[PDB]
Amino acid sequence: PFKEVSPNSFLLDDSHALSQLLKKSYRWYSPVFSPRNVPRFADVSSITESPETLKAIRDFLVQRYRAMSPAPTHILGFDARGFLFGPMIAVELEIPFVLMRKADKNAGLLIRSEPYEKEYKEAAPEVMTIRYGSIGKGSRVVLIDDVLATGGTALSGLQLVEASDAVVVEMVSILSIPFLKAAEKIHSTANSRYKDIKFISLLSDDALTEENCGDSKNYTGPRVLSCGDVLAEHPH
Amino acid sequence: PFKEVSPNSFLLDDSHALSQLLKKSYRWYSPVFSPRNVPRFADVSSITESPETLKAIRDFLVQRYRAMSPAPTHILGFDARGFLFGPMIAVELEIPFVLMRKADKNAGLLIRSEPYEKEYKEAAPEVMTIRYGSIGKGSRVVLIDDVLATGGTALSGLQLVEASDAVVVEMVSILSIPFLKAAEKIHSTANSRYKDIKFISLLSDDALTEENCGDSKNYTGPRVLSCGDVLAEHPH
Ligand SMILES: Nc1ncnc2c1ncn2[C@@H]1O[C@H](COP(=O)(O)O)[C@@H](O)[C@H]1O
Ligand SMILES: Nc1ncnc2c1ncn2[C@@H]1O[C@H](COP(=O)(O)O)[C@@H](O)[C@H]1O
Ligand SMILES: [Mg+2]
Ligand SMILES: [Mg+2]
Repeated sequence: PFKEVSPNSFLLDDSHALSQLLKKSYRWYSPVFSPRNVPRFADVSSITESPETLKAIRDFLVQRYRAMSPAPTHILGFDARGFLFGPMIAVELEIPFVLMRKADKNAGLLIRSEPYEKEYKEAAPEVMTIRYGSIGKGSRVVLIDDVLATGGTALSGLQLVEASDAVVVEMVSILSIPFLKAAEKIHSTANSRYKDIKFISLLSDDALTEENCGDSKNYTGPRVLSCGDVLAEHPH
Repeated sequence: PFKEVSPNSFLLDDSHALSQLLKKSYRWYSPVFSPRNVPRFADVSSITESPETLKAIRDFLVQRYRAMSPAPTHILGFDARGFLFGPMIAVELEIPFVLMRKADKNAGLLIRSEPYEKEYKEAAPEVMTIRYGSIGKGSRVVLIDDVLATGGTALSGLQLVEASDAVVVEMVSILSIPFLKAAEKIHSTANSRYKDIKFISLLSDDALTEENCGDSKNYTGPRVLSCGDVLAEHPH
């Protein structure tokens, strides 16, 4: 079950089969082996390429929401890694899966989020959107993405569900980076207006060790190879 | 069943329940109501927000590959709309779901595609990637995305599977735009080297009429509204 690690922020107990499987399957990469500049980039492919792990996530979340009452009415996944988990849950629960994307990616009349100023060190916040009317008054929305880091995207989700006159069931993430204090910051910002927002995570990045490092050991070549160069490595 | 509309290009017969449902659920948008400059932008949300339609797609493709022999070993979905359909099929078939994305989005050692020169009128081609070793020698990969238009992305998929010493089972798309002749062009380019590549589509855009137009009738406001402006339209 989920244990409260901090106010309205829950983590699956590490004895659960799902937590074990995620700990076993997850692979992280350092800067020279990833597309982002963070110490450890958690690769979502290490999860989607794992049939046993993907099904365990689907089974668990589907059982969670089917047992939930009042039951959720919508699943809102974040572009693009949230798209990998949302649909398989929504197809089982038989409720709509809504897409949160930048305006230049979404169709129809849209509603845009209002991110906070970037607190130095750059890292400009993303303005996200959902189609106007995709989520109606009285809807109970489950927000989903792969990794909860600073919480900037989660906040965009909250604002959009709020603006739609709907309520957030909870923000769910496969992995959370508790060091960046997303739940805490979101829970106290703007005079605790989002204090009631529940955050659930299936695994903490603190559970990831060097054993989860996907970096190529003793490698000195480039990170990216063309098709032609790879084709030359084998008979064809 | 699938009917051959042209060499190695199949379309689901329009009497099938799935084809009917897609025809009923699909919504398209003109430029002032979409993020792209094409006459009719097929909104994938009109499908994902439709529980009945999403499940029908999942059921059909899952039954197709379970009855297939030799059975597929991998599903390669295109960033980001291919991510919406691939995982729910892969979780059922119990095979890995690999991600095709730009290098600045993928982790690990990557293999990049080699797109052709843009044939005037601009529209610069995208260099796509998959992690080196995500698909091995002897793999049988199903490529998937929502809309098959010019085929530039599909070709990136073919090149990557080819470079990995694996074979393409088929390129599957929810919707195809037969006017842009993707299957034809891919089938004859480079001395018909991709002539054997099968293309399957669940619906042709020719089946979409004005009844599928999602444009707001007699609307004159902006396409995008902020959260604050929408919040002001209702008591809170
Ligand atoms: N260490 C990380 N590994 C993988 N993805 C990350 C990492 N840190 C941030 N991201 C992601 O970037 C998105 C934005 O994070 P956030 O700062 O919580 O808005 C998240 O959904 C994750 O996909
Ligand atoms: N009319 C359209 N509606 C929606 N998406 C489109 C349309 N035309 C092209 N696209 C997309 O842009 C991607 C690239 O198309 P392609 O030209 O086939 O490489 C496709 O996967 C579709 O998602
Ligand atoms: Mg995100
Ligand atoms: Mg694409």
